[PDB]
Amino acid sequence: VVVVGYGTMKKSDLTGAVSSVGVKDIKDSPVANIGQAMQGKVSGVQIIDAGKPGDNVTIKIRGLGTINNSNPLVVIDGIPTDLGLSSLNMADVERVDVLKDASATAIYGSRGANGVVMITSKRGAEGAGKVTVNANWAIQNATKVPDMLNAAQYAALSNDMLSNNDDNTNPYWADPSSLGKGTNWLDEMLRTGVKQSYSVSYSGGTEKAHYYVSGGFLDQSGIVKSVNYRRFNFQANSDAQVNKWLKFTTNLTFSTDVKEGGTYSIGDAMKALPTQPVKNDDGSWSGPGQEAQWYGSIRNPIGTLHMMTNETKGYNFLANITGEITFTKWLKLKSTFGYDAKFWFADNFTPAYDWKPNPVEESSRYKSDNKSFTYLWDNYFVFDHTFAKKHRVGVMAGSSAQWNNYDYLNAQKNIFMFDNIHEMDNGEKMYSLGGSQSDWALLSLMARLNYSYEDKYLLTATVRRDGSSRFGKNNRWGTFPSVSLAWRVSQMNDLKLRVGYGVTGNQEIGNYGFVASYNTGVYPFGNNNSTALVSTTLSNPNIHWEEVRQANFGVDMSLFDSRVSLSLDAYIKNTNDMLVKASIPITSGFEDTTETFTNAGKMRNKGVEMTLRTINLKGIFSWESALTATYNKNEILDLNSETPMFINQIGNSYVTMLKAGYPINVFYGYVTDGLFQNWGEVNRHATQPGAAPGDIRFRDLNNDGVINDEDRTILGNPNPNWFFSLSNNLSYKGWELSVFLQGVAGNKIYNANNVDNEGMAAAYNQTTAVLNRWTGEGTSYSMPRAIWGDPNQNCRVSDRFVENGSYLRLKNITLSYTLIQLENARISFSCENVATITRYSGFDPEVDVNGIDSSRYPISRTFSMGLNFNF
Amino acid sequence: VVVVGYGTMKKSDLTGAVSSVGVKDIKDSPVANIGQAMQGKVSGVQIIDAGKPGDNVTIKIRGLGTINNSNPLVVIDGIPTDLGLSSLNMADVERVDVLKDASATAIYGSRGANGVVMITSKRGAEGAGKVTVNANWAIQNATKVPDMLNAAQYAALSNDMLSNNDDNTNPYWADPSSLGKGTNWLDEMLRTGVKQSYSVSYSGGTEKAHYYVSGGFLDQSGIVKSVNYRRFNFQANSDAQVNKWLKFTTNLTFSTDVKEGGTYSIGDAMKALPTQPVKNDDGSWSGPGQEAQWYGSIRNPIGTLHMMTNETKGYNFLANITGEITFTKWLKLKSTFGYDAKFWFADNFTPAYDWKPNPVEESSRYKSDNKSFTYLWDNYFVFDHTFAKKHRVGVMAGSSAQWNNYDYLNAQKNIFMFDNIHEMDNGEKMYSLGGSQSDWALLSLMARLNYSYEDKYLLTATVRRDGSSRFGKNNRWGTFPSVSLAWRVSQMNDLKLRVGYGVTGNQEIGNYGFVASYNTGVYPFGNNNSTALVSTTLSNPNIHWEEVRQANFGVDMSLFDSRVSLSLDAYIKNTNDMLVKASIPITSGFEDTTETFTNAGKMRNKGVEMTLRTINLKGIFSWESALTATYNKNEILDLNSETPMFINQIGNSYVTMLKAGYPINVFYGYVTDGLFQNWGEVNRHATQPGAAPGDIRFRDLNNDGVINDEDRTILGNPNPNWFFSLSNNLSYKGWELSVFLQGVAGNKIYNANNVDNEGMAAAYNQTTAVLNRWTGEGTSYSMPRAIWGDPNQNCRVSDRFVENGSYLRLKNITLSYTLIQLENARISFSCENVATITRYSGFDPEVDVNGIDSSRYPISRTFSMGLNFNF
Repeated sequence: VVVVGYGTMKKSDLTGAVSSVGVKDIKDSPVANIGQAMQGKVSGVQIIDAGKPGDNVTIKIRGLGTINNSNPLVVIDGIPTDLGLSSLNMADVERVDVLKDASATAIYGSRGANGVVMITSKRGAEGAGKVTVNANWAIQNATKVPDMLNAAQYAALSNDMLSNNDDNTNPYWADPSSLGKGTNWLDEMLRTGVKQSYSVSYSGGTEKAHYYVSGGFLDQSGIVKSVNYRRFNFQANSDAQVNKWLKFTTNLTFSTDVKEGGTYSIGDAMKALPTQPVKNDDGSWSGPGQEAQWYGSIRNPIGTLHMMTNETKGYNFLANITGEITFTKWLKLKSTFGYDAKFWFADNFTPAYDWKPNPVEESSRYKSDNKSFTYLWDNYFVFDHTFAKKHRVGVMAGSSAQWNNYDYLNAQKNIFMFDNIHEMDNGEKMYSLGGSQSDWALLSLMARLNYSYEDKYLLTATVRRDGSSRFGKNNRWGTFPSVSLAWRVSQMNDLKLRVGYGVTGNQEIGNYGFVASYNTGVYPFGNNNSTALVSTTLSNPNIHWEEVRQANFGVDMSLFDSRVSLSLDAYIKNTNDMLVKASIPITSGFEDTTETFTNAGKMRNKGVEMTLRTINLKGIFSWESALTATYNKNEILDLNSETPMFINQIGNSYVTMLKAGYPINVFYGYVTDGLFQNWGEVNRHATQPGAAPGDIRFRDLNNDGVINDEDRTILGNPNPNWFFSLSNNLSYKGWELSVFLQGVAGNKIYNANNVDNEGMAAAYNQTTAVLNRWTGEGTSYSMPRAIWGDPNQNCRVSDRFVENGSYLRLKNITLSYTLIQLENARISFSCENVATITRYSGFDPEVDVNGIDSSRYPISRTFSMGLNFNF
Repeated sequence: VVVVGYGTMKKSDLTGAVSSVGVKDIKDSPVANIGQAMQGKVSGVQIIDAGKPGDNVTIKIRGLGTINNSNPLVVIDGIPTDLGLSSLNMADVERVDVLKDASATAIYGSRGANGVVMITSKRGAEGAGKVTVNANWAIQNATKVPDMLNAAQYAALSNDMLSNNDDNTNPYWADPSSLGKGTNWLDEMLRTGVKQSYSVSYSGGTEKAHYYVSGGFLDQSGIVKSVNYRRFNFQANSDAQVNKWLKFTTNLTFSTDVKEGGTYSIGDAMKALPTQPVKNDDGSWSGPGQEAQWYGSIRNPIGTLHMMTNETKGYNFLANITGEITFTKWLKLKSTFGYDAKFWFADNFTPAYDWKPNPVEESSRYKSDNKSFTYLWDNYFVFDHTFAKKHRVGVMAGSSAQWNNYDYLNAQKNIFMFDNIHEMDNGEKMYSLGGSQSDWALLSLMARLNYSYEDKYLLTATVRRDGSSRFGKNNRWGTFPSVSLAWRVSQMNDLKLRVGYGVTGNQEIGNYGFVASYNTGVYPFGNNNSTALVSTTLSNPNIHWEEVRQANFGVDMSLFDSRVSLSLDAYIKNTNDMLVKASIPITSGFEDTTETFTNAGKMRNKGVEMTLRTINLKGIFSWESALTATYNKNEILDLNSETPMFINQIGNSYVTMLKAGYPINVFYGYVTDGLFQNWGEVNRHATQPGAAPGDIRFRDLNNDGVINDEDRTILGNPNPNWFFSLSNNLSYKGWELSVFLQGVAGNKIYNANNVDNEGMAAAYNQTTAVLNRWTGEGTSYSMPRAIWGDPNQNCRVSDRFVENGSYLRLKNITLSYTLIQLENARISFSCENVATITRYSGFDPEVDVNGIDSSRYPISRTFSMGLNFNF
């Protein structure tokens, strides 16, 4: 069975698009959190990894919905919470269910617009008690590392750059070959990480009672020099039947985590000169020389990493108590109470040290505290009866309530005298101090009806009325109806058609968005000053949710004597009342620069999803496979404006651009043609400031003869079009082998790291791609010359830094064998990210949503061995 | 059965002094916390109430042991914690056991020197499930309120005082009778409190599993105008038998509390003049006039109470997981892990207001955070076998470990502009900021042996080795052996004799007591200054625990066909290695003013305890009774000094005094003889500065003719000698009546409130006892005259302010009757502190340990009605 919110339903009776992940999938994954364990295992959901331990992945369902927060809703044991997925132990997760179509997400009303993720924990089973012990060890190494120049090559490049600009060169760098090799910062900054995990739990069952107690421990070290992560978990579940008409359920969760790490930056490491030794002759940390144009101004990364310490602690508590009263055979009442408390603490300390480029003469300590409490209370009725042995009617109706509180505080001191003893009482000079508070509330009413007719025609209807404090006084309440249909053709072995339609909403618009902002002012009287309030950012009492309408069609098929399955889904999603920039009339007394928003935007998404599974080979050898494909298309309809929006500034210009009729986050820049070879080509070409031979030539889109801002166009679409995956499973006498494939094609990636690593206009270490630069006529046709300051602006926004993002990756290969009194015993060996096929030149093709790569944490490759016991 | 630590034992097999409180006692108590519910119910334990909601009572076992922290040790479900008793729900407490003699407290070693309190929670029972619902409502009112003068009487007193000192009087107070009555501050400051409590729980049982889930809510309002207290509780217990040789136990506890209250003071209320109206004609708060000698300088208490707000929140988490492995039939292994986390938060805010005596022109906010985490891990073996069907041997041995961490932080800001919006971001001026950290650890080894011989001779031996980080490097480890004997004469129906002897220790000496303190200094060089450290309070690497030796004798009897019981206990307790002030030689480079301590003090305590129970009447009427008596004597042997120690300064002099050969905290002051009647008596009496007719005459202890400091002696002993109580219970056809008596006699109380309320030397409101003062020759013989400034120092430390502390109180009278499908239903009516018989003149005879009363929270009288359901 599957969970669809406020109840359970069979898979065969589902009238919407519901996808589930079983225990058999998440059983030997070497990943830490559950988020990385379901990447590519489900259709219609895109998951992007992060890499840093303790972080969470990014989940997007059926493409981007708005230009605002579009993250889905996470529900844990019926409690909608904001807890991160990295804080949940994977060893005690039963199954994960994802709701995509509006026919199933309408039950949540004002929150189920971007999809709902359901997580269910394990429970005890009837019979004798069981004890399960698990362990795992792993090592991690970086996948791909860019190649940088050595001391001699950098010296030659610097000499060429300074000679081309008619500037004095380094007196002792006239013989680059004598310098040698130098120091590699990337090799010293990276190491091999070690990950170990342990878990133990026991469970039992009885016809009237059940119990389950778990607990685990995890320790992980990052691939960089100083990052650590620890996590402790504990969970207890219970279920008792007090009498015939009473029943109780209890779920408790507790977890802690500790995060460490120094001050580091990948960009600074990639820009550190290879001619500088790590340490001086006396052991002190080195630094750049006095001449900025010869040594740069990059502070030593290793010193900052090994001298600065950052720490963070967190504590999380989750509770859930559920009751149930049985009045008659066909009537039940259910009550549920939820609790959730979180705490955060931060601690930073920067010792005072005389750094060569910029010394630090003031040691400081930073601390911060955080709290948050969330409550829930749900009450609803359950009805189920059969009429004339054919008609089945199921009606559920009730209410819900939820509110939250938040607070924080931070401070800082200085001096501290001795570095070893740096408690808060040691310092004397206070630096900063502040805090605030926020809260919100929500109320709702729900009603759902289910109908069946001879197992040949199913009809479901749902209506929900929601009211939140985030909305204005004029749009406090709203209604989100829904309806779906499903019938079977059989009553080619089976066939089923599903049609649905519903309306949902999104309320992630922040808090206190209907209140203007005032700044304190004074008005001089004859001899006294009186404080006055000046209004700014006028109130908007018409702010409400964002409307989303969706239509879905589904087909279910079974072929070859119920051996293979097929699933086809086509959806059209429309977004209305999107928040966009508003227009402020001059007669209103305010200026247009005020940041006021209104519900006027629109967006449209559509695509097709596919799923196919085959189980062909049987007998001694068992072979299974699963093919998943997904297509999506994005389009922006209106933005309530006549001018495009420019965001995501890189360098001194904006990269992305938003315009009606085009996909989101599309690039916008110049187009490169070639390289100048002589003055004759420059003279007869269109005018261009700072033109010289060996520079990049830009095309003239408009026939005006002048290269200017108007010569820009769309470069590429960061949103991919095709998502695909493939899995295989073999089994023969205990031995089993699993191979998983995953890849994404149809997107472009903007490499922002190459802006400074290929510009050759500053004292930054370059990559190996600058060796074949333009040093004369006919020497090269793609790589320009080296010049200090870049008068021609060869590093501007153009198609030079745009690369294909399509890739195919071998995700996981796992081989395990099944073996004092014991019941079960298995040993597993697995690997992650064994190989990758792509044309991208960088750390990893996996980038963020808008396709911009700028000093991201590298993705590692993991080799692990497992172990599993069972008493 | 009873719990004695790391196991259980039958009551009949106990070889030491162990007392227990059953469920039948704590079943209808209207008190909030468990501490107030066991006052006088147990012999050898003294409990003093507090009165303020959310506070904890003071517990002392068999008299004071040291001049330092002598509070006992609290153990909850085998976890030694510092959690207050007010944070525990009384509805789910099974029984409370107290260990007194050293023969039973030696198992805890370095912590069981002042007694151990054991608290056990309820657990599920085999059979069908049960549901229990409880409710209670109550009201509270002050018991006794002192009587103060009115406007006319105060005006007359002020006129007399100013005329006797030859000073100008109030021009418009020449006719006191025209003033009227005035305002009573005590009547306005006090109200009637309301207390309500609810609880609900369910439990079940199975031959292999058990469970128990509880939860409650409590709200209480104090008798003063603005004090509130709320508490939420939740607890879940489980016990499962996975297989034949495995077993697990789990206990979880969670609780929160919120405390409020303004700025108030009983002393200021009792000193406010009755001629000042509460508010002015325009509604603003009133205040004292410009003339200090006519109106005083007492700020308005009502305004401070209603304008200043203080808030405090707390969160507590307690966990306990226990395992057990059975190797053979006569061998078992047990493991236990304990967790404990606490959080505190504070919030204060004082609005700026122009108070008449001292205006406040700066509004400030104060915040504070607290954390504390404690861990435990115990592992020990259990052996039990029978030899030759007669000899029974039980051996237990193992280890233990425990450590703790602590941290805190606080800050403050000012201005805040608007009072309504006072978030931390509003303020601009930082005021203060600080924090610190502390920790400790402990390790131990344990071993206990039990022997039996034909149920006629029992021998028990126990040895424990402890090591803590609080001790010096020279006394890291120690040993605490023990031994006891017991045999039965029968093998007058039964007879049993118990003899025991053991050595325990106390380690409540603080943290980092072996580390000297340094202060930063500078030393001027030729042109620069270098920081230097100056040593102070030299290190003491010889600091260790405090040794206590105790011998106990016990007799158990049964008379009249096992109808009545009797218990006699005699104990002698000696204290060694007590921490006292040390002597610093001049050659050591330090002064005598340094606060250094060493183990040199001694103390001795002894007494007799009695217990008697009768169940005489049977049949339709059931009558039961219990008589408890206790005698104790205290004595101080040595203090490693030749001069008495003076502490507890009141006014401008010290009251208490410590000296060898005398009890602790004994008073020390002058002795009053009478009142001067004429100048002839003054002239022929011993010299006395500021002598005048109508003043108090002090006796001359030494025949020197001069009244000076040497004319002081011991006034009284605050430590009582006799503790007694009596209880009765009736039952007839559901109806039951219970009457409980309790009283303490043999102690003196020093009334520090009368120092300012009877001195008549300042602008303070006086009590009604000043009406019959000395206004002429022969007018009075006890009450002196009224004079401004008190030249004779009539309010000095003497026997004038010493009153008898003996009292007898009617504690509780409870009447309850035993009555839709239901199983049980009862309605209960109860009262608390119905009447009190005493000669003390004050709020209540219940005072602190040293017998000093100074502006304490009044003790209220409670009337309550109960209700109990059972499904």
